[PDB]
Amino acid sequence: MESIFHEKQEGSLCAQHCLNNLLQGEYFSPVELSSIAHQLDEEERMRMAEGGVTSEDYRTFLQQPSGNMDDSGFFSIQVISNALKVWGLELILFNSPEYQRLRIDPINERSFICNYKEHWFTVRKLGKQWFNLNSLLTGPELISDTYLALFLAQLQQEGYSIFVVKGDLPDCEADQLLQMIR
Repeated sequence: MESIFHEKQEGSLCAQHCLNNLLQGEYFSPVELSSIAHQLDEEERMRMAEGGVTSEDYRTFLQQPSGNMDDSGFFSIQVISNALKVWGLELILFNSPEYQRLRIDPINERSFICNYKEHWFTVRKLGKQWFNLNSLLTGPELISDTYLALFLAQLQQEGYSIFVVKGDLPDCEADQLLQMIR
């Protein structure tokens, strides 16, 4: 419980708190989140350029806030999906036809965040256990191995879009020193 690096958010910057927690630490900032948000625009842009552009359609798409943030609060999941992808991570949905009932041990993962409509909740593994880190979370909220399977199940039954970050994360000392809990 000693070295839990949780970036305590005060404000609306949910992309910031979500990612600065998700990556096991502070790696992104508001403007930078808008910069990565822009990479969706240009990535989908190139994606369309790979096949699916008449002529004006290209511009008719670019005249859009494609991931581009204005309200620094209701960031859409794409910002965590891409921000990890640019770091060498993958992001799966936990409500996918298969992924929802394929039996992925949440406790086995390294990190996954959930989004209720527009609101983020960060779930990161530290040590042998997992911690909830929310926008207005006073910090780390403990979640036992089994209570994790409980957390996730409640999410899908409550209306949470959960997202399982897959890959190698920037491991912080928190994971090493979470062998001590309460």
